[PDB]
Amino acid sequence: ATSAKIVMLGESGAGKSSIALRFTRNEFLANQETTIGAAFLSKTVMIDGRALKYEIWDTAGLERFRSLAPIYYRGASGALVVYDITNSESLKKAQTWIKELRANADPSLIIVLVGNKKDLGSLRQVSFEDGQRLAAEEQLAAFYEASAKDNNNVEQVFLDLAAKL
Ligand SMILES: Nc1nc2c(ncn2[C@@H]2O[C@H](COP(=O)(O)OP(=O)(O)O)[C@@H](O)[C@H]2O)c(=O)[nH]1
Ligand SMILES: [Mg+2]
Repeated sequence: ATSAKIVMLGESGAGKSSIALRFTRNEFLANQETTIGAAFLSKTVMIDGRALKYEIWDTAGLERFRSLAPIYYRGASGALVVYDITNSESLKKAQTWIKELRANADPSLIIVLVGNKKDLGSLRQVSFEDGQRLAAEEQLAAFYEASAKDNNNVEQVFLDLAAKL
């Protein structure tokens, strides 16, 4: 297996931990304390060419302080910037995380935007096009809407990354 460090980013409550845990363990946990999610998760996948070990880094709740350590970002091949489609403020802050990620990691980083909790259709505050516009303005690698809870569109986010690595 060749390894790629992939970092989760985005506002508290967006679903970072739940996306990482859905992809790696095919589980979903409700109302978990922000500081208790595993900081480091992994899954090895057979892509075209090769076995790829995703080394997924999660925040351990430290984004509550609105900053993350240089070290978190350093050596990432990829980044998932997660917002909550039910929370317009979370999409505004996604753009802040994209600028921090660009300040701290390689210019070659693959950056993906993910609008999570699409299962909460009644509470939606931002449109698909809101997220697509941000991905266009910031020239990101990809944009998806997903549900960590229903396991809708999570696997695809990570497999599409492989390609670009
Ligand atoms: N309905 C729904 N709730 C979600 C989804 N993903 C996460 N959640 C919930 O949203 C809250 C925050 O999730 P968490 O993964 O801890 O977010 P983080 O702070 O970004 O790591 C938790 O209560 C989760 O159970 C989802 O896709 N849909
Ligand atoms: Mg978390």
